[PDB]
Amino acid sequence: SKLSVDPVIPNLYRKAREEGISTVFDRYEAQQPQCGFGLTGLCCRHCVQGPCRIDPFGEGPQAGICGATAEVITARNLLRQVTAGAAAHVDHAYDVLEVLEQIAQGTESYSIKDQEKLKQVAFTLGIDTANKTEQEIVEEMCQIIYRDFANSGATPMTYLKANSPRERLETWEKLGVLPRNPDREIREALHQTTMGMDADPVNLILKTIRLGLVDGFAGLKLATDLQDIIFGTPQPVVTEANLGVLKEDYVNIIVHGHVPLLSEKIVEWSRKLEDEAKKAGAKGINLAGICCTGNEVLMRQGVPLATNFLAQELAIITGAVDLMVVDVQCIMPSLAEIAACYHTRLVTTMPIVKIPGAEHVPFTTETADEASQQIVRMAIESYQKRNPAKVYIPREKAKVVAGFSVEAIVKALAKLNPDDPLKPLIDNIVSGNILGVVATVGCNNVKVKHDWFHIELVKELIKNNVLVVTTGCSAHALAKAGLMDPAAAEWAGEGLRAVLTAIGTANDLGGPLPPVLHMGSCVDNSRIGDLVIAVANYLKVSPKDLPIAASAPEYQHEKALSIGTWAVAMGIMTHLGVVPPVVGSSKVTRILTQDAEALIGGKFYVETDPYKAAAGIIEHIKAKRALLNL
Amino acid sequence: SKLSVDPVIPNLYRKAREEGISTVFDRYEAQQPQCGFGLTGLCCRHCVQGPCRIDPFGEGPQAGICGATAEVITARNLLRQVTAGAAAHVDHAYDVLEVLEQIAQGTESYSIKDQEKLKQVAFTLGIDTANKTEQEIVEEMCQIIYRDFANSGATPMTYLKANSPRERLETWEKLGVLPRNPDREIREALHQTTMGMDADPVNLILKTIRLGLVDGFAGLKLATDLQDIIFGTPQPVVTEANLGVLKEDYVNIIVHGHVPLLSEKIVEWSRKLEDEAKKAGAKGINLAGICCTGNEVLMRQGVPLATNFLAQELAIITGAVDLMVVDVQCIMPSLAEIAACYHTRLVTTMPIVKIPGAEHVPFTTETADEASQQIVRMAIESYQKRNPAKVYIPREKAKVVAGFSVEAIVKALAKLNPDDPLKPLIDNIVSGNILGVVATVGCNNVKVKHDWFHIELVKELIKNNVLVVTTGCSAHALAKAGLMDPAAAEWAGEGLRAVLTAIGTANDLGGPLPPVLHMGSCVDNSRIGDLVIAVANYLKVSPKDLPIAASAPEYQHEKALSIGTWAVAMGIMTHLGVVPPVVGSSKVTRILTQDAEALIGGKFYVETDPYKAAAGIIEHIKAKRALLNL
Ligand code: SF4
Ligand code: SF4
Ligand code: SF4
Repeated sequence: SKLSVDPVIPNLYRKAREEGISTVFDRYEAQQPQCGFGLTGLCCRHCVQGPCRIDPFGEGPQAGICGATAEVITARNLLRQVTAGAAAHVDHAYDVLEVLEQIAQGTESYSIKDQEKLKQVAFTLGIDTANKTEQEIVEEMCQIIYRDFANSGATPMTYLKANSPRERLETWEKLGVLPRNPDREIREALHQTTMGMDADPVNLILKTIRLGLVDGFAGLKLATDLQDIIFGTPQPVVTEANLGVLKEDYVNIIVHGHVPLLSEKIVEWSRKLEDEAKKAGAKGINLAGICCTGNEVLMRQGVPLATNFLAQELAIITGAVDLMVVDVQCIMPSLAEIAACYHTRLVTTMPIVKIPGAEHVPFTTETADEASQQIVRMAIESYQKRNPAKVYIPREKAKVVAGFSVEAIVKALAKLNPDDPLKPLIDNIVSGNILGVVATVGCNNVKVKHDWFHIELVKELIKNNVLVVTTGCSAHALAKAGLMDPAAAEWAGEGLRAVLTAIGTANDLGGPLPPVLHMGSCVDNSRIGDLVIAVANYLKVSPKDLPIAASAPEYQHEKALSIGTWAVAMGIMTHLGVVPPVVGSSKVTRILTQDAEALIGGKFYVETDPYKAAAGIIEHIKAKRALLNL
Repeated sequence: SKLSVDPVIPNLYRKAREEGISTVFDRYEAQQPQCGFGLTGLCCRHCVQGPCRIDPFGEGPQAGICGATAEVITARNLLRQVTAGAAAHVDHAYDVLEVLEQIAQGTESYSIKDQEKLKQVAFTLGIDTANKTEQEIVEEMCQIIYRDFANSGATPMTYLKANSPRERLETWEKLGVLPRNPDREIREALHQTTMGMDADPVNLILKTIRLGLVDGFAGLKLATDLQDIIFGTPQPVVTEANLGVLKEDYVNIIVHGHVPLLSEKIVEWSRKLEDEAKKAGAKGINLAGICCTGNEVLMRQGVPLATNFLAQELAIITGAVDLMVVDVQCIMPSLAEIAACYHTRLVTTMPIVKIPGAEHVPFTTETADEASQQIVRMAIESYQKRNPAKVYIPREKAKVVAGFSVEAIVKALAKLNPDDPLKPLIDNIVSGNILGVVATVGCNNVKVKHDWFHIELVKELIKNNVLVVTTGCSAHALAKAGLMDPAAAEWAGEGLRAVLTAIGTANDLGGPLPPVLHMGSCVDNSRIGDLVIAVANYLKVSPKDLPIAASAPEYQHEKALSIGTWAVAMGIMTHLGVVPPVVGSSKVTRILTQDAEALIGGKFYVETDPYKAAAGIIEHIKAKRALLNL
């Protein structure tokens, strides 16, 4: 029970140990104690003269072989890892961009499922949609976006300019952190982190901010916009979470990864090939999602969430996973060893991600339907070899109400006020019924008790009338904890509980809205950004003035560093539950946590205790409230 | 003595030690012993769950926290670092591309100084040279190149396809390693190295090969082409090397870095402002070059080479360096603390490379002349403040003949055979007078006795009648040792000495050709590639079959890893004199040293001893000679 607060973990972990299967919790214990030079950021291997390390306490070397000090080594490493997290989101968004162009060229595998989103995004990009066919609007949209990936001049990329408020554009301009072309910025910054380059810690951090902007607008914002257009804007849905949503009677297919280009097709063809599953001796095809692609088909298709990042291995330990299909990012390579001990088939689909011991099924837009059919047909084959003596499906599962895109939030608020939908939300923030709103994002990290920080932070926040929106694996944690159940409004403060109830009864939902609003996947952090921009514009202020905060309680991936930097660049104080590899430098840590506030509005807040973090986040919100004369 | 074979280092080191200035040799001593996990490549920090380390002897954990094994950790790290080195050369070649585009738009800072190179490259790119103007050709050339940085399709790079033999194009197509877009391949590969991505070591190395092809054709080849066009193809020159080229009576300005867009303008405006130095009480303005940018002004302006990478700090220790101007790459940040102890002014010029303590003069195309005029004037100001009591200029220097571009080599060969200029070189290879030709490239590395590996490897090679071409800091080492002196032919084998004499007097040089051919900077390693391609086509054969080999005796930068991967991609066995962070995994090391030969023809060869490496590189050529039956 010391591993996690998720109730299903101990039994599934003990079941894995009895079978001699290595889990993420065992490999961490085997690494402790971890290297102190790497944890603090005082180790450098950016050239083959290294490794070089720096003694923070003044006895060993105070510079690398090239002469890099702690302020250089730490800041240079932060820029390279933020650049890498940005490259992940950009390459993700770029993948969806290819399908949008393939829709413009007339493909039958995908289509424009949300023309309302198309007209709205096209209007944001400056496209005049009058007298234009849908195919001409998609054609012109792809041309504008590709020009960002081809821009060779000093012009800021269009997808940033069209989606950012004016005050942010002026602040980023006077700091010189505006990105011009996402691919070019990734190449320039990666060049800037090679040996014998930038030795200015401020100039490096100023470039780290620019790649956070690349990540937020060429990665998060672009992906969410195009994914809503192609697959539909999420609207409120009811379903369940945690590994109890697996069914022994059904064929169990788990989708894992990030890009819904694969998981939407698996959901489509799981429904159409369900007769073949019954002919094999099963009630149907049960679908569950792990990580962000699980959040995608949760927000659009109501597919229940299996589990988050740290417990992806234990999903197969249930013995009921017949197939797990996978694309990119956050896929533990250990799943091949774990699926080898079972009938479970692990399937990889992307050319840049292969796992020895996993069947590779090439998935392209041309072959999306036939590759999807083969994958679930492999799962129907795999269901019949299942060993019932090795299945253990936990009883724990929680009710979740998700699908809260900005479009869905406005529609729910329009029941109270049709002309000014944000006004009921803003008036209650002003009155004090809602102290502030906090975005809890990020992954799981074995250094933190699994889901423990996510849940403990949010419970302390909603108790103080602090609305919580969430994405990614932080959303999985709050989902399995029952905090997206409408019944959880009892755990929120009376001011917040009244507002949640008022919105719920005005939508004829019977009960109140849950205290935690699920706003989608990691890329759907752009929705959160779009929301606080809309709130700030309503109040005639900047997001740096809003009584808000962001938090990554258990982050692990380089994508979280980029997102955190993006939120900092957006003017939002960003809390970090895990110690970043930067604390070895006094200057860099002071810049990222104090100097950044006067520079750009936001700052990082490092706090490993959930209760200390919650108290600090609430004090930051009250400070913003006091400056707003509330 | 123990530190270096460069004769000027010990006295300059003791002079720095006397003054209390820590050098690169000092900081390397303070790091010993270095972490065994990083040295072997068995340490990962690609996520904030780390650092994860694996025992090289295989005792403790053998998988990372995410489950990544030693094969995944080393190969994933190798791809990220090769991708990092590819972004350095691509960003270099991209800066020269912007200048070429400005010439098409009518700038007065630069122009086409070698119209014949321009017309030869235009023909290679498919441009019909005749009956169109120079501005037309430049504009047509720029659009073809920017298309490569904008290609969203599966079509290979135009710059790779136009400069590759058909066998390499066919071999790379089967391996799926053809690059499409240099900027996109960096983003996609950097994405492929984040956590939870590719777990296939072979698939990761196949992408490393692709990023080597990005580095060679979108970085090395593109830079060398457009720099010859803008500044002139190098032709044979006579000059000097080593730190004896600093003169106490002159204003000594050292250019340091890699991009000749700055050093060419400094050379231009150091001559035009010569009178202001004489008015300041000086004999004139003496220019010397450190690292690759010194090689650039060496090949085109005859500027002497001051020193290479490891001894860049000791140049300021001579007390005569009045100003050191710097752009990008391989710049030790310790230079600011060392210049702070002198009148020397360190000057940074590029926005991605600033160094606290060094003055910053922003260098752009439209302000190239103005910024250059300002910079040498700063040196004239600093000269008048030079302390003569702390000046110690070594007397050692060497006679250097360089400028051996592919164009310069063939016309020196055209004197011996005007109709078929390459015939004398080919016939002496098939006869045995030249056993083969070997390229020595790369930087310095404090892990190796300074220049000891470079010189020792070349002495035995030319002794065995192996012609040697070199670039980068390997060229600096051989230049200071007098191996580019015509007298050094005496050290070459008796069979190889004859062809050197038959080329010198045939060009009315009198002195025999040096056994070492300086072919330029590290981007000028494409010249070596252009020569190998020409030689292989003359023999109707693939470069993997030529009696050739490459060597990085003392590499350190990630740019050398990229170039080494490009050489291996060119079918050339690449020797490595420094242990790469890869040996911790036997499977990955065996793929790079053995399995790669069957796939692509080339392979890496790790050998820390110069005599065993020489014997091994020599033992590799006769085997290739036997396969040709010579
Ligand atoms: S860049 Fe400097 S600190 Fe980093 S590994 Fe190389 S020598 Fe060491
Ligand atoms: S972080 Fe650095 S010092 Fe620590 S194990 Fe890794 S290579 Fe060694
Ligand atoms: S990627 Fe895997 S091996 Fe690397 S630090 Fe993260 S958990 Fe460890």
